[PDB]
Amino acid sequence: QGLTAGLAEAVRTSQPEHSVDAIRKAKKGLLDFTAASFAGREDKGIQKLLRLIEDEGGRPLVPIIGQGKKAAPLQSAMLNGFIAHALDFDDVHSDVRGAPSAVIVPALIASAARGHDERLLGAYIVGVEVMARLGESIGSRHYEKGWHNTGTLGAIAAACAVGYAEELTQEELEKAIGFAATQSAGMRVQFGTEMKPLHAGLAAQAGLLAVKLAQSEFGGSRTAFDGETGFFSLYGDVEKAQHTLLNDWGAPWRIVQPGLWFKIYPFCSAAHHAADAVRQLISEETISAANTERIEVIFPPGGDAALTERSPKTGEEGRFSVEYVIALALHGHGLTVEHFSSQPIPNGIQTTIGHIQRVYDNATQPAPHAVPKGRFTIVRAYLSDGRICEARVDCPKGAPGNELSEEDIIEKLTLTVPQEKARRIITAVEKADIKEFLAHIEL
Amino acid sequence: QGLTAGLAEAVRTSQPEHSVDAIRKAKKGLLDFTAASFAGREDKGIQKLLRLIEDEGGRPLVPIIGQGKKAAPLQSAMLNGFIAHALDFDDVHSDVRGAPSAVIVPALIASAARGHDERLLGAYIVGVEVMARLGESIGSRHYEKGWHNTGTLGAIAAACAVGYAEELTQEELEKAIGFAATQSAGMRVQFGTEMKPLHAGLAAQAGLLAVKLAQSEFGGSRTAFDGETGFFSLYGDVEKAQHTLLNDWGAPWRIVQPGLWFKIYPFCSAAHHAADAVRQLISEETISAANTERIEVIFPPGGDAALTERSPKTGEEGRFSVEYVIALALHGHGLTVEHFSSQPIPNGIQTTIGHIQRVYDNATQPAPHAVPKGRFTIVRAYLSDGRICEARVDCPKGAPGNELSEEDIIEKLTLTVPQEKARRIITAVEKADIKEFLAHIEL
Repeated sequence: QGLTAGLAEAVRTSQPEHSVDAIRKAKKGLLDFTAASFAGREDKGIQKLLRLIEDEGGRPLVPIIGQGKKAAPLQSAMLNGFIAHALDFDDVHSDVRGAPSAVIVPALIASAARGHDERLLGAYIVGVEVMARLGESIGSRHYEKGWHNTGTLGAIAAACAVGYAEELTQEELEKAIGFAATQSAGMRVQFGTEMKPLHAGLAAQAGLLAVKLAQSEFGGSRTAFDGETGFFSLYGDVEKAQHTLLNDWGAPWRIVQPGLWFKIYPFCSAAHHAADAVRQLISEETISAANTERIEVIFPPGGDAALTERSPKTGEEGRFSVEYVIALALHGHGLTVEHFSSQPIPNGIQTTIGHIQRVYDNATQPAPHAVPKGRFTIVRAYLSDGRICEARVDCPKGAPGNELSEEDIIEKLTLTVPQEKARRIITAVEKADIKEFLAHIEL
Repeated sequence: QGLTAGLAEAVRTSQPEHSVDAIRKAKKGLLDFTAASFAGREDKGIQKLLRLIEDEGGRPLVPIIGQGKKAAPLQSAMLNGFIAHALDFDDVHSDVRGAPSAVIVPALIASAARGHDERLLGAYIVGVEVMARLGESIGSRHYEKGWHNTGTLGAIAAACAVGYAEELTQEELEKAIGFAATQSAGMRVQFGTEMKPLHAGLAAQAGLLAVKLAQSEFGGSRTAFDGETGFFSLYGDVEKAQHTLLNDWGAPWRIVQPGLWFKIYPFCSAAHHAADAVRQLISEETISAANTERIEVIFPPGGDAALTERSPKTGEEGRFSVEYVIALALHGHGLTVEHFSSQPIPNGIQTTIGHIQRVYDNATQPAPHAVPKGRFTIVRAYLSDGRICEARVDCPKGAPGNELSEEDIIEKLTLTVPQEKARRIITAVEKADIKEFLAHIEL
């Protein structure tokens, strides 16, 4: 049995419902995805895309999250993927190195709006399983050469999730895997632009199209993962994939271990340790931009690799700047969506940014529960008369092992909607009333 | 100036309408594209795709070629690309190593149906220019590794063609090139299945979407070709592209030199030399399956690399079998569409296929006008009493240097429609009346 047949069989025969922890995590994931999508409802990229699909037309079958209208299934996957990822507020996963729920859930919403809604939660677990294993199996050179995992691995994962939901046969799933793989694309050159979140929607759409082609009895390869010209030889490390892709499937489910991380801050996950730490310092020591001479932010080597902006000019660039995150808090502002938009960063905050330096500590031992593994951040403030104070975070709030409370979840949802609406959404998800959930997310 | 800006400026400032030869060739390409699309109008894959887009819905704005209906622009590009390529009867180009008009013309038909129809012919010339230069520039490893040029280079070529048609600015076109590159995909593992022709439509669709994103002021990289993680570093040979992509732009246009090849046979171009040669022997020497003991087919080394089926079982597999092509003619059958379908090959022809062998001649010098350069085929037939006869072809009928006559083009067009219908289409194209052309090709 080759890799294509092996993944199709693993997907097809999955029993995610037997895992209480995975079902619980999928319910929390739907809620975080919803809260992230709602929080971006005013993004001006959304209306650009709405005007595009309204010019094309389509049957109003699937809700466009937070936008108060419906569109065709394939269109909704593209729109809802963009909406969920537009703010960098959506979830992350250490194996995926991408935007798992922003790809998978839009595909499943389109599927569930047309039936099989009772299989949505299991399909979500299975979709996360696939995308985590693809991220592990493709090899580190994939991302390093310039491919964007969210796009290149998201289409296959979305196709597998929808393929589970709609109970595709072994043959149909093998073909859909190949229909997704033959569309897989996405370049990291698009980072810093709204094309980066659109990759999530284009992957969801390609994966849904892959399933619809298989259900149409469209012809296709059943072995697209296999051979010298198969997906892993072409895009990654086929020898790694042969050892990792299927090993120990669903035991444990990757949505639980290492687990999805649900963000409390709308910016790069790698800055969340510093954000927690500086808020701790501000609370316990009453430091501020006025009484702080400078800041040192201490990472293990490579811990800040994703934080590519040392001198951001806009809140959007500041999503990837530990300097901006810390200065914003020091100037008394909340670490909230309104401060990470394309608007320019004020001069007062840029001045403070100039007093924040990063340093690297290869001796300090990361905590056994650190997330991601090996990660920490120490924030050290220098005060008047030579005083210093320090705070350290190893497992940020929202990461596995320091998970969001129900109150955190509803607070993320009520950024946009009233408390009673958020309560009704959570109740629908808790009871796995997917039809009611779909009706709620439209506004 | 980087490669992205260089290509965008070359495309944007092109003046193809000043080349009488390129315009004449573009008109002939439209007619061959139409003839190939019409010849495939009964293909069952078309009905699978029609049901798919009918379930999605969309505004009926653009004709589905030969299908008597209209669909939304992005849907029409997907459908019309599949239709044009479904029979392997559509054109080829030595630089592209792919299906140039099956990608470019559907994108332009969707554009022209919504305006700027008066720029379609120049845009077609420009799109062929890009796809040819992409195929020359990407390097030979691209195809060898398993990528399908039609899909991976077609999206960018379609974006540039439509970007020319719709008069995008420098910045809009730089972004559209990147929007297409970040969607570029397509795997040769799909060869032998109807997913292979769908690559042409998905590439056309991706290039049209790229232009519509740019026109919507969607944000994106303006440098997707450039640098260590740019398109050529990621998928090919950036050092080669730096030397070849923009050299001698439009002088002469690639659509003329080396030029598009319009097929007289509905199967792989690499078997056309043998098809011409065996028809010469049947005509001049009256050889037949009955009076030939066996056949030797002589290629230069590598000349038959695309003809991967030595023992085909269906007419579809026989499109890539020099043995079937020769055996079919020897049995007195026309080298026509009806003999290259998925229906099984009769036992009598399979027996003749077993008496046809390929041999390789590294010494014979290909003719200077051979198409592709360096290619020939000799067919040698063995008759009773030790007699032999031989015929050699280097430049098959329909290739540049051995071009189709006016009667040939009419004949290909009337496979499916009356003489009057084909004449109305030819007159519309000769007058560059694209609106009238679009009206006539819907049926």
